[PDB]
Amino acid sequence: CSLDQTVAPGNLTLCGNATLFTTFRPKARFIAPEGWMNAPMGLYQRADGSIHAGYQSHPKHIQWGNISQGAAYSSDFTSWTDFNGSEGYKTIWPSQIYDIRGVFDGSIIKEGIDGYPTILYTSTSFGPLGATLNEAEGTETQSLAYTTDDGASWIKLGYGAGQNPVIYEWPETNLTGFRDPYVFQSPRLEALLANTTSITNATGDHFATISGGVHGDGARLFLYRQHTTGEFIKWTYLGPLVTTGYKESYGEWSGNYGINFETAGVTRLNPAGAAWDNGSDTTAVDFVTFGTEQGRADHQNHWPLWAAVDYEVRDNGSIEAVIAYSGVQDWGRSYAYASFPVEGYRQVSVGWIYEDDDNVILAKQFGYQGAFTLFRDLFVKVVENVSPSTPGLFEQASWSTKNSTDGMSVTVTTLGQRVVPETLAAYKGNSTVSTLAPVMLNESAAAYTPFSSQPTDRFYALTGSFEFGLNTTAKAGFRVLASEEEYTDIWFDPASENLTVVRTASSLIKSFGNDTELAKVKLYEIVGAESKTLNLTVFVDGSVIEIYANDEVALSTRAYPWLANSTGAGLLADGTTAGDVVGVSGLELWDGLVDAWPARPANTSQGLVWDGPTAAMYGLFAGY
Amino acid sequence: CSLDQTVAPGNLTLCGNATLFTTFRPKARFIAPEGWMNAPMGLYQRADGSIHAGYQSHPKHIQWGNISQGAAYSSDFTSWTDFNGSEGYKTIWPSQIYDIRGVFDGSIIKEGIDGYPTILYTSTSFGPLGATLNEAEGTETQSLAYTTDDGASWIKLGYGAGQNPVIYEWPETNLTGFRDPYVFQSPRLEALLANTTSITNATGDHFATISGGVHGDGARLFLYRQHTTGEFIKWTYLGPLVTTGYKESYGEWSGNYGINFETAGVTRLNPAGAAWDNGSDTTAVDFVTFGTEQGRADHQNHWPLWAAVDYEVRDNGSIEAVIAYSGVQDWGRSYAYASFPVEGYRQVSVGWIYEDDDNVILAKQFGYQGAFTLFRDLFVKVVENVSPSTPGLFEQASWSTKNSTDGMSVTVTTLGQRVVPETLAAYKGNSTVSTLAPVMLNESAAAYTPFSSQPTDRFYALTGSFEFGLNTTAKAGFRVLASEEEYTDIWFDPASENLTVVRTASSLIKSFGNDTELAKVKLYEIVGAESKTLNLTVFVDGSVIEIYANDEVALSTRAYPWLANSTGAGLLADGTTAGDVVGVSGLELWDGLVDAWPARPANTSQGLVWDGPTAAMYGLFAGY
Ligand SMILES: *[C@@H]1O[C@H](CO)[C@@H](O[C@@H]2O[C@H](CO)[C@@H](O[C@@H]3O[C@H](CO[C@H]4O[C@H](CO[C@H]5O[C@H](CO)[C@@H](O)[C@H](O)[C@@H]5O[C@H]5O[C@H](CO)[C@@H](O)[C@H](O)[C@@H]5O)[C@@H](O)[C@H](O[C@H]5O[C@H](CO)[C@@H](O)[C@H](O)[C@@H]5O)[C@@H]4O)[C@@H](O)[C@H](O[C@H]4O[C@H](CO)[C@@H](O)[C@H](O)[C@@H]4O[C@H]4O[C@H](CO)[C@@H](O)[C@H](O)[C@@H]4O)[C@@H]3O)[C@H](O)[C@H]2NC(C)=O)[C@H](O)[C@H]1NC(C)=O
Ligand SMILES: *[C@@H]1O[C@H](CO)[C@@H](O[C@@H]2O[C@H](CO)[C@@H](O[C@@H]3O[C@H](CO[C@H]4O[C@H](CO[C@H]5O[C@H](CO)[C@@H](O)[C@H](O)[C@@H]5O[C@H]5O[C@H](CO)[C@@H](O)[C@H](O)[C@@H]5O)[C@@H](O)[C@H](O[C@H]5O[C@H](CO)[C@@H](O)[C@H](O)[C@@H]5O)[C@@H]4O)[C@@H](O)[C@H](O[C@H]4O[C@H](CO)[C@@H](O)[C@H](O)[C@@H]4O[C@H]4O[C@H](CO)[C@@H](O)[C@H](O)[C@@H]4O)[C@@H]3O)[C@H](O)[C@H]2NC(C)=O)[C@H](O)[C@H]1NC(C)=O
Ligand SMILES: *[C@@H]1O[C@H](CO)[C@@H](O[C@@H]2O[C@H](CO)[C@@H](O[C@@H]3O[C@H](CO[C@H]4O[C@H](CO)[C@@H](O)[C@H](O[C@H]5O[C@H](CO)[C@@H](O)[C@H](O)[C@@H]5O)[C@@H]4O)[C@@H](O)[C@H](O[C@H]4O[C@H](CO)[C@@H](O)[C@H](O)[C@@H]4O)[C@@H]3O)[C@H](O)[C@H]2NC(C)=O)[C@H](O)[C@H]1NC(C)=O
Ligand SMILES: *[C@@H]1O[C@H](CO)[C@@H](O[C@@H]2O[C@H](CO)[C@@H](O[C@@H]3O[C@H](CO[C@H]4O[C@H](CO)[C@@H](O)[C@H](O[C@H]5O[C@H](CO)[C@@H](O)[C@H](O)[C@@H]5O)[C@@H]4O)[C@@H](O)[C@H](O[C@H]4O[C@H](CO)[C@@H](O)[C@H](O)[C@@H]4O)[C@@H]3O)[C@H](O)[C@H]2NC(C)=O)[C@H](O)[C@H]1NC(C)=O
Ligand SMILES: OC[C@H]1O[C@@](CO)(OC[C@H]2O[C@H](O[C@]3(CO)O[C@H](CO)[C@@H](O)[C@@H]3O)[C@H](O)[C@@H](O)[C@@H]2O)[C@@H](O)[C@@H]1O
Ligand SMILES: OC[C@H]1O[C@@](CO)(OC[C@H]2O[C@H](O[C@]3(CO)O[C@H](CO)[C@@H](O)[C@@H]3O)[C@H](O)[C@@H](O)[C@@H]2O)[C@@H](O)[C@@H]1O
Ligand SMILES: *[C@@H]1O[C@H](CO)[C@@H](O)[C@H](O)[C@H]1NC(C)=O
Ligand SMILES: *[C@@H]1O[C@H](CO)[C@@H](O)[C@H](O)[C@H]1NC(C)=O
Ligand SMILES: *[C@@H]1O[C@H](CO)[C@@H](O)[C@H](O)[C@H]1NC(C)=O
Ligand SMILES: *[C@@H]1O[C@H](CO)[C@@H](O)[C@H](O)[C@H]1NC(C)=O
Ligand SMILES: *[C@@H]1O[C@H](CO)[C@@H](O)[C@H](O)[C@H]1NC(C)=O
Ligand SMILES: *[C@@H]1O[C@H](CO)[C@@H](O)[C@H](O)[C@H]1NC(C)=O
Ligand SMILES: *[C@@H]1O[C@H](CO)[C@@H](O)[C@H](O)[C@H]1NC(C)=O
Ligand SMILES: *[C@@H]1O[C@H](CO)[C@@H](O)[C@H](O)[C@H]1NC(C)=O
Ligand SMILES: *[C@@H]1O[C@H](CO)[C@@H](O)[C@H](O)[C@H]1NC(C)=O
Ligand SMILES: *[C@@H]1O[C@H](CO)[C@@H](O)[C@H](O)[C@H]1NC(C)=O
Ligand SMILES: *[C@@H]1O[C@H](CO)[C@@H](O)[C@H](O)[C@H]1NC(C)=O
Ligand SMILES: *[C@@H]1O[C@H](CO)[C@@H](O)[C@H](O)[C@H]1NC(C)=O
Ligand SMILES: *[C@@H]1O[C@H](CO)[C@@H](O)[C@H](O)[C@H]1NC(C)=O
Ligand SMILES: *[C@@H]1O[C@H](CO)[C@@H](O)[C@H](O)[C@H]1NC(C)=O
Ligand SMILES: *[C@@H]1O[C@H](CO)[C@@H](O)[C@H](O)[C@H]1NC(C)=O
Repeated sequence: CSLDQTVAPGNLTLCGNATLFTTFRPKARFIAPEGWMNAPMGLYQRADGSIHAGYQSHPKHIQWGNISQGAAYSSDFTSWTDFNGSEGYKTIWPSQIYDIRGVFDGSIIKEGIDGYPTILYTSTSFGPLGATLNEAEGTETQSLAYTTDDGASWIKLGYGAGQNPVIYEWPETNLTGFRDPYVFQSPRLEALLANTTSITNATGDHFATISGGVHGDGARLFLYRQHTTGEFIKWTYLGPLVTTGYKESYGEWSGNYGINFETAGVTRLNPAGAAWDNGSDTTAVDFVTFGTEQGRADHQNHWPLWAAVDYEVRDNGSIEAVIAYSGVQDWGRSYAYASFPVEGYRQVSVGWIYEDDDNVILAKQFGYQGAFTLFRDLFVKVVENVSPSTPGLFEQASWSTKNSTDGMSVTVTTLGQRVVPETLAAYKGNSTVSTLAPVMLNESAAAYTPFSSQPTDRFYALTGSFEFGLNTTAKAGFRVLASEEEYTDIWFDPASENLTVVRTASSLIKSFGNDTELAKVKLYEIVGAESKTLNLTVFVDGSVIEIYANDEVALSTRAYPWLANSTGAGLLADGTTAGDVVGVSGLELWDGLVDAWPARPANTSQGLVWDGPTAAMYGLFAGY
Repeated sequence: CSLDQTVAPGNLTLCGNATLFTTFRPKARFIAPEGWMNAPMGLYQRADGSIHAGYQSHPKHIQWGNISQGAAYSSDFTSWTDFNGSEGYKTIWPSQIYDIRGVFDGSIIKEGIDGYPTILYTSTSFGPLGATLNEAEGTETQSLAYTTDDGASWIKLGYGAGQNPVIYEWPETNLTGFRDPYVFQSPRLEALLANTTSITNATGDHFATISGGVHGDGARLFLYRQHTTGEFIKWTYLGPLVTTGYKESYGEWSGNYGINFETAGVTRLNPAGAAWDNGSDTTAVDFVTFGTEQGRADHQNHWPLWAAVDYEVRDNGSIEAVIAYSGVQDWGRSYAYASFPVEGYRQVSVGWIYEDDDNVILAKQFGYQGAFTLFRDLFVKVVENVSPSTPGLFEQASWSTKNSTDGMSVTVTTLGQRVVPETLAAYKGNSTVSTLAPVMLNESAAAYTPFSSQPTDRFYALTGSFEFGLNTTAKAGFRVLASEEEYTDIWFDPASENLTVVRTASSLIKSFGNDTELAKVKLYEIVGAESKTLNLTVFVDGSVIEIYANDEVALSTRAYPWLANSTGAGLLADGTTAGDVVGVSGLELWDGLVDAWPARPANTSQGLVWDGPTAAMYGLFAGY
C-alpha cells in the first residue's frame, strides 16, 4: 500500500484500516467522527437557540448495525461540537428487548414528558424486517425517551403496559414497514378536524405520521393524533394520510413512489419559510416529504421526494392528503431527508449523502461511511410573470400554474430549497474569495476553460449565472476536482432540460461509482425576456459534490480522484458558436470553506472491529 | 375476597395481587424479596468468608421472563442480606444483543479477569430455545462478567471478536440445549490429562462443563478446558464427559436420564467433605450432579440426579465419565441444584423448590413464586458392618458395596447430604426447643398422636429415630401442618422401602397439587442388629416441607392449608401391634426457627406488572 498521490493508484485494497481516512473526507459539513452513519434524526432547536442534530450511527464499523443515535450541536448549522458521554458521541443505543435490534429514526416533541424535549423513535426487535420480507407486528414499534440535560443523555420510559413501546399495533395488515415517526404541531390539521373530534376522541396538539406501505399495494403514510394534550402515551390512529400505488410514478419530474415510504415528514410553508396559520394564509401550501424504496433501478433503489397536497376530511375524522403536484428533493446519492422548525418562521431540511462504493471495496480503508447534506431552508418558491410559451409549462408536474386574468402571464409555484444563510455567510467569510470576470462562451470557447483563480484543495464553492438563448442547443457548466487525468463535469443542456454530472473520468480508482447523475431543471422563461437563466451553486467538500440550481433543484454526488492535483475548476462549453452564445456572469470561487469540526483532529478514527462469528448467527448485522 | 382463616376458604382467585403474600410464605430460608425466582446461580464464598448467592429472578412478575441474577449475601448460610443497587436486588440483567433474551445460569471463577471474581453464564438471544424445539446455534452462548465490588455489580466484557460471548460454537450438531456452564478446578482431571496436552494444547487450571444433549439420542455433558492459565477468553472443547441414552433409566433408585441435562456440576468428595487430591486419596469419589428433563411424567418433567463416575482418558485427550452408580439428589418438587466449594474442605449444594400451583391459579395472589432448599454439605457417606442379608443390597443401584475379606460384612458407599451445621445450630438456638419422651408405637397407638408440645406457627423442625423390626410390615412417621380438617402425612413403609408424603388432605384449597410424593430409602442393616433405623428430620417453613433421611435422602414438597390452626404435628402409626412394634426416640421439636431476612419487612411486595401486548408479539416471555 502506497499513499503516493503523485503517481497512479496501486491496489488500495491492500491498505490497512482507516489509512485513507483523510484522503477523500469532507471537512466543511456535518459528519460523524468515524465509522458508519446514515439518516439524520432527533433534530430540534434547543432552548438556547442552538441546533441539536442526531444521526443513525454505528461507530468502529463501516456497515450498518446496532444502530444508535450519535449527536452533536451547533449555534449556526455550520460549526459543530460532538457530545461526549459514557458512550462517546452516542446518546441513545439499543438496550431493551423492544429496541435491541436498533434505535431507528425518531423526531422531537419539544415540550414532552415533564416538559422536557422528548423523542418518539422506532424501537426494533427481532424478526424479518424489510419491505421485501415478511415482517410481523412487534418487530417495529415506537417508543419514547426524554432528556433532562439538553440532549447529553436520554431516559427511556420503562418497558411494559401503559409505557414503552407506546405504539405497537399495526393499523392495517401486511405492512411493508412501520417506522420513522414524525411528530409535529399543526393549527391547519387541528382546524380541519375540530368538527370530528367526537368521532375519534383525539384532541391533542401533536400529530405523528408513521411511514410504511402494504404488500403488493404501494406505500402509505399513516396519521396519528395525540389523544390528549399534555399526555404522551396514547396516540390515536386516524387513517392513511398519503396512499400511492405499487411503483406508481407521477412522471419524469417526480421520481417513483415505490412500494414503501421512509423518513416521511409533514410541513406547511409560504414564500417566506414556515407557515403556522390554520388555513387562513392563502399563500401557504401543505407539503409532505418522503423517501420511497424499490421504485428505482440504481441509487440504492431510493428516491427522496416531496409533494404539495390538499387536505380533505374523511367522515371517520381522518385526513386524506391528495397530491396536487410532486417533485424530487435531491436527484443524486442522498436520502432520508428530515425537516424541523427553526425560530423566525423557518423549516430546515437536511439529508444523508451515502458513499459511491456499493460493493464495499474501500470502506475499511476509509474507516467511515457517510455524511450529511448541507442544511436547507424550505419555502414556497414563487416565480412571477412567467411566459406561457415556456416549454412544457402546463404539464404542472412538480409545480403549479395560475394564469393572469388576461392570460398573457403565469405565476409558477413550487417547493424552494436554499442553503441556510448562516452556512453561506460562514463559508464565504472564511474562504479566500475570488470574484471572476464574466465570460462569453462562443465559437472561441475551449471545451474546458480553467478559472483565472484556482482552488488550493478539495474544499470550495462555485457560483455562476448561465444566460442561454431561448432556442439554444449549447451546453455549459462547471468542471470540478480537475487535473489533466481526473475531473468531474457538471453540464446543463437547456434543450433536453437535463442537468448532468458526468463521472467517467472522476477517478483513476475504478471501484467507485461512475454513472452519470441526472436532474430535470425547468427554466421558467420570463415575459419579455430574450434569454433564460440557470443560477448554479456548487459545493466541493472532500468527495462530496453538492449542486443547487435556482433555489429549487438539488443534486448531491460523490467523486474520489486519487491525484493530489485533481482540485482544479473552470467552465465547460459544448456547441457554443458565434450565433449560439452562453453568457456567464456572477462568477465566484470560495476557496477553503469552514472547518466544521474545529475541536476534532484530522484523524478521528478509533480503529475498526469485527463482531465475530455470532454476527452471522444472529443474522441482524453484517458485523463489520 | 375474605382472608378469614378461621372459616373455609372462599374463591381466592377474586383476591387482589399479593393479598396472600404472607399466608404461605417461607420465613427461615433463602427466598427473593418478591416475584418469580428459579435456579440458584453465581454461588461463591467471598474473600471475607461470607457466601454470595445469586438466583434466576423476574421481579414484579409471577412467571419467568427477562431472566436476571438477583443476589444476596450471608456469613452463615442462614441469615441473609439483599444487595441494593440501581436495579434493586438485581446484579446482572439482559442488556446486550447476546444476552437480551435472558441471563441464564452461570458459575464463578474466583480468580478471573484481572484477579476479580468472574462469572461464566449462559447469554441467550432470539430463536426457538428448548429441548423439544428446533434450537439453532447462537441462541445460547456463554459470556463473562467480573465484579470489582464483591458482587454489588458486574461488568460484562464487550460484545465482539475475541470478547463476549466467549463460547458460541456448538461442539456437536442438533443440540437439545447448550447452557449452564459450571467452572471448576480439578487436580484430578489435570493429572489424568497431563500426558495428552500436546494433542489439545489446553493447559489451563479451570475446566467447564456445558449441559445439553442431542436430538433423538439422549443427554450430554460437554467438557471444556481453559486453554491457558490466567487467560479467560479461550476455552477448548475436549469431548463429551457424560453421555446417556434417550430416556434411559438406571432403575427405580435412579430416576430417568431424560433427553437433555440442565445445571450439571462436577465435584470430588471423600467422607469428610470436598476432596482436592489428584487421585491419590483412595477414599475419594468423583461425582456429577445434573438435572434431566422429559424423563418424568410429573414434577414439571424434571429429575435432579447425581452419579458417581470413574474417569477414563480418551486417545484424543478428553475424558469419559463412566457412571458407576446413580442416584437422586431430591425426590420432590425441587430442581436446579448447584454446588460450590467452601473453606474447610466442604462442597455445599443448594437447589430451587418450585410451588405446587402449576396452573397458575393463585400465583398473582401470592405475589411471588419459588424458594431455595436448605444449603447442604455433600460428602461420601460410608456405612460399615452392613449385613449381607440387607434386602436388595447387591443391586448396587445408588450405592457401591465392598465385601470384607471373610464375606460376613459389607462396606456401603453412597452420596451423603446433610443440612449445613451453621443452619442447624442457628435454627435450634433461636427456637423454643421441646425434647420429647420416647414413644413405643404398638397395639395401643392411635393413627395420629399429637406431640406433647405443639408448634405455634408454620415454622418448625422435627427430628426422630424410628426403630423397626427387620421383618416389620408396620408404617410410621410424622404428621405436620395439622388441624382436624387439614394435614400432611409423612410415612415410611420399610416393607416397600418407600417414604411417602400423602397430601390428599394438605389443604381445603383445591387448586394446589395433592399428588403423593415418594422417595426410596435403603435401610442398611447392621451385622448383629435385631432392628433397622430411620433417622428423619423435617423442616416446615411456610408452605415448604423439607425432609431428610439418614443424611442421604432428601424430599422437598409443598402444602398450603388455609386454616390458621393447621400448624400441629405428631406421630403416625399404621399396622403397629403388640408384636410389630416401632420404637421412636431422639424426638425433638424446634418451634420458630430463624428469621432468615431480618432487614426485610413481612410484606416485601412491590406489586405486579404486565408487559403489555408486545409480550405475545415477541413470544419470549409470558408477560406477567
Ligand atoms: C429487564 O430488566 C432490566 C433491568 O432491571 C429492565 O431495565 C430497567 O427497567 C427499569 C424499569 O423500567 C428502569 O428503571 C427506570 O429508571 C429510570 C432512570 O433511568 C436512568 O437512570 C438509571 C439509574 O440511574 C443511576 O444509576 C446508574 C448506574 O449506576 C448511574 O449511571 C447513574 O449515574 C445513576 O446513578 C445514581 O443513582 C443510583 C441509584 O439509582 C445511585 O446508586 C448512584 O450513587 C447515583 O446517585 C440508569 O440505570 C438508566 O440507564 C439505563 O437506561 C438508559 C435509557 O433510559 C440506557 O441508555 C442505559 O444504557 C441504561 O440501560 C437511566 O439513565 C427512572 O426514571 C424510572 O423511574 C420512574 O418510573 C417508575 C415507573 O414508571 C416509577 O416507579 C418511579 O417513581 C419513577 O417515576 C417518577 O419519575 C419520573 C421523572 O423523574 C416521572 O416522569 C414519573 O411520573 C414519576 O414521578 C425507573 O426507575 C431501568 O432504568 C432499566 N435498567 C436498565 C439497565 O436497562 C428491563 O426493562 C427488563 N426488560 C424486560 C423485557 O422486562
Ligand atoms: C450497541 O451499542 C452499545 C452502546 O454503545 C454497546 O454497549 C456498550 O459496549 C461498550 C464496548 O464493549 C461498553 O464499554 C465498556 O465499558 C466498560 C465499563 O462498563 C461499566 O461502566 C460503564 C460506564 O461507566 C460509567 O457511566 C455510567 C453511565 O453514566 C455510570 O453509571 C457509572 O457510574 C460510570 O460513570 C463514571 O464514568 C463516566 C464516563 O464513562 C463519567 O461520565 C461519570 O462522571 C462517572 O465518573 C457502564 O455504562 C456499564 O454499564 C453497562 O454495562 C453493564 C454490564 O457491564 C450493564 O449492567 C449496564 O446496564 C450497562 O448496560 C458498566 O457498568 C469498560 O470497562 C470497557 O473498557 C475497556 O475495554 C475496552 C475494549 O476491550 C478497552 O478499550 C478499554 O481500555 C477498557 O479495557 C481496560 O480496562 C479493563 C479493566 O478496567 C481491563 O480488563 C482491560 O484489559 C483494559 O486495561 C468498555 O468501555 C459499554 O459499557 C456498553 N454500554 C452499554 C450501555 O451497554 C453494545 O455492545 C452495542 N451492541 C452491539 C451488538 O454492537
Ligand atoms: C395486578 O397484577 C397485574 C400483573 O399481572 C397488573 O396488570 C394486569 O395484568 C394482567 C395480566 O396478569 C392483564 O391482563 C391481560 O389483559 C389483556 C387485555 O387488557 C386490556 O383490557 C384491560 C381491562 O380493562 C385493561 O386494563 C388493559 O389496560 C392496560 O394495558 C394497556 C396496554 O394494552 C395500557 O394502555 C393501559 O394503560 C393498561 O396498562 C388492556 O387495555 C388480556 O388480553 C389478557 O388476556 C389473556 O389472559 C386472560 C387471563 O388468563 C385470558 O382470559 C385471555 O384469554 C388471554 O390469554 C390479560 O387478561 C391486565 O391487562 C393488566 N392490567 C393493567 C396493566 O392495568 C394489575 O394492574 C395488577 N393490579 C393492581 C391493582 O395493581
Ligand atoms: C481492521 O478492521 C477489522 C474490522 O472490519 C478488524 O477485524 C477483522 O475484521 C474482519 C472483517 O472486516 C474479519 O474477517 C473475517 O474473518 C473470518 C475468519 O476469521 C478467523 O481467522 C482470522 C485470520 O487469521 C483471525 O484473525 C480471526 O480471529 C479473530 O476472531 C476470533 C473469533 O472468531 C477471535 O477469537 C480472535 O481473537 C480474533 O478476534 C478468526 O479466527 C472470516 O470467516 C470472514 O470471512 C467472510 O468475509 C470474507 C471477506 O469479505 C470472505 O472472503 C468470506 O467468504 C466471508 O464472507 C472474515 O474474513 C477478521 O477476522 C477480523 N480480525 C480480527 C478480529 O482480528 C481488524 O482487526 C482491523 N485491523 C487492525 C490491524 O486493527
Ligand atoms: O442503510 C440501511 C440499512 O439498514 C437495514 C437493516 O435491515 O435495513 C433497515 C432499513 O434501513 C434504512 O432505513 C432508514 C432510512 O434509510 O434508516 C433508518 C435505519 O437506520 C430507518 O429508520 C430509516 O427508514 C433503509 O432505507 C431501509 O430500506 C432498510 O430496511 C439494511 O438492510 C440497510 O442496508
Ligand atoms: O422455569 C423455566 C422457564 O424458562 C423457559 C423459557 O423458555 O425455558 C428456559 C429453560 O428454563 C429452565 O432451565 C433452567 C433450570 O431449570 O433455568 C435457567 C433459566 O432460568 C437455565 O439456565 C436452567 O437450565 C427449564 O428447566 C428449561 O427446561 C427451560 O427450557 C420456560 O419455558 C420455562 O418455564
Ligand atoms: C498532476 O499530477 C500528475 C501526476 O502527478 C501529472 O502528470 C500532471 O502533469 C499534473 N498536473 C495536471 C494539471 O494534470
Ligand atoms: C488514523 O487513525 C487510525 C487509528 O489510530 C490509524 O489506524 C490509521 O492508520 C490513521 N490513518 C491516517 C491516515 O493517519
Ligand atoms: C378511516 O377511513 C379510511 C378510509 O376508508 C380508512 O383507511 C381508515 O382506516 C379509517 N380509520 C379508522 C378505521 O380508524
Ligand atoms: C392559461 O393560459 C393559457 C395561455 O393563455 C391557456 O392556454 C389556458 O387555457 C389558460 N387556462 C385557464 C384556466 O384559463
Ligand atoms: C467563519 O465560520 C465561523 C463558523 O461557522 C463563523 O462563526 C464565522 O462568522 C466565520 N467568519 C467570517 C464570516 O468571517
Ligand atoms: C467571444 O468570446 C471571447 C472570450 O469570452 C471574447 O473575447 C469575445 O469578445 C467574444 N466575442 C464576441 C463577438 O463577443
Ligand atoms: C434527458 O433526460 C431524460 C430523463 O428524464 C432522458 O430520457 C433523455 O434521454 C435525456 N436527454 C438528453 C439529450 O440528455
Ligand atoms: C381449627 O379451626 C377450625 C375452624 O376455625 C375448627 O373447626 C377446629 O375445631 C379447630 N381446631 C382443630 C384442632 O381442628
Ligand atoms: C403487600 O404489599 C402489596 C404492595 O404494596 C399490596 O398490594 C398487598 O395488598 C399487600 N399484602 C398484604 C397481605 O399486606
Ligand atoms: C439438524 O442439524 C442440521 C445442521 O447440522 C440442521 O440443518 C437441521 O435443521 C437440524 N435439525 C433437524 C430437525 O434436522
Ligand atoms: C474426542 O473423542 C470423543 C469420542 O469419540 C468425541 O466425542 C469428541 O468429539 C472428540 N473430541 C474432539 C473432536 O474434540
Ligand atoms: C460378596 O458377599 C456376598 C455374601 O458373602 C457374596 O454373595 C458375593 O459373592 C461376594 N462378592 C465377592 C466379589 O466376593
Ligand atoms: C440465631 O440465628 C442467628 C442467625 O443465623 C445466629 O447467628 C445466632 O447464633 C442464632 N442464635 C443462637 C444459636 O442462639
Ligand atoms: C405400648 O405403648 C404404650 C404407649 O407408648 C406404652 O404405654 C406401653 O408401655 C407399650 N406396651 C409395652 C408392652 O411396651
Ligand atoms: C413403592 O414404590 C414403588 C416405586 O418405586 C412403587 O411401584 C410401589 O407400588 C410402592 N409400593 C408401596 C406398597 O407403596
